[PDB]
Amino acid sequence: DVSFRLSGADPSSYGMFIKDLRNALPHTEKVYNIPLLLPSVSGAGRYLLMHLFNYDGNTITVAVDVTNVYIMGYLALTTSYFFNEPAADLASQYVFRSARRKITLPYSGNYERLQIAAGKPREKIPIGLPALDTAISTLLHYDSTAAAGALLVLIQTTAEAARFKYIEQQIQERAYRDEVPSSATISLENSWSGLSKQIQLAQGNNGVFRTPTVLVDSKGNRVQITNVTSNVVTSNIQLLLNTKNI
Ligand SMILES: CC(=O)N[C@@H]1[C@@H](O)[C@H](O[C@@H]2O[C@H](CO)[C@@H](O)[C@H](O)[C@@H]2O)[C@@H](CO)O[C@H]1O
Ligand SMILES: *[C@@H]1O[C@H](CO)[C@@H](O)[C@H](O)[C@H]1NC(C)=O
Repeated sequence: DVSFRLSGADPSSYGMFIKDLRNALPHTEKVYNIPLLLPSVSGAGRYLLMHLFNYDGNTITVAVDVTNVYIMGYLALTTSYFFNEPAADLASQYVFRSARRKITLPYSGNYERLQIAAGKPREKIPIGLPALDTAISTLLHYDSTAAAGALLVLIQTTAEAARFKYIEQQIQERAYRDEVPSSATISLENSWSGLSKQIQLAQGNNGVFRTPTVLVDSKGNRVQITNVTSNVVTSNIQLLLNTKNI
């Protein structure tokens, strides 16, 4: 399992959590020095449990699929909650079985569905460590509209930061003040599967992407990624989604 406490948290302790979360995901191979997530993991071993604690010390446990870093559901007190999707229903056969009750959320876990439920796109929802404290608090008692926004914060400040060094740094900059994600952050989230695929196809193709990935950069300018020498590949992406799952 991995853990993070918002009480006393700083950029340093958040960076330790994100390192722990990365190191908890199994791999047997690296591709261009980046860990390649497993094609599949059978049984309960396919779920990592993240124990998150709000500033007041209350906690939820989040279940993460180790092959794709997708959050499946979470436990809050004696109630489990799962996204309305087959992967999550399958996860509910393995995790938080001891919960008194299981609620299926009224939406799947994809960004588009969550944004619909929350009533706003990611671009307008501030993220940061204070926003993560709020999200944990919100998830502690069921409210499916408030939970959608909370989950958009939770996904970005955990899974997306594990996947991209730049996003981890963006959250560290928001340790004590929330701010909506940069356009580059949104860009990277949206391109993770694409990037992971192109880096894996570059093996067999002399480090060259079969198809170029379009991204927005730090200064807000729109760049094209064509090969593994790009900073996105050498210094940013930390985990690769297996092409078997793409
Ligand atoms: C990173 C994380 O924990 N969660 C989200 C994913 O939920 C989401 O994936 C989508 O949701 C499900 C698979 O979980 C599926 O119904 C969709 O087709 C889609 O793949 C993803 C993109 O919205 O964002 C991740 O970060
Ligand atoms: C690889 O990407 C770099 C930019 O990071 C670019 O300058 C170079 O021309 C590209 N080469 C190929 C073969 O794509």
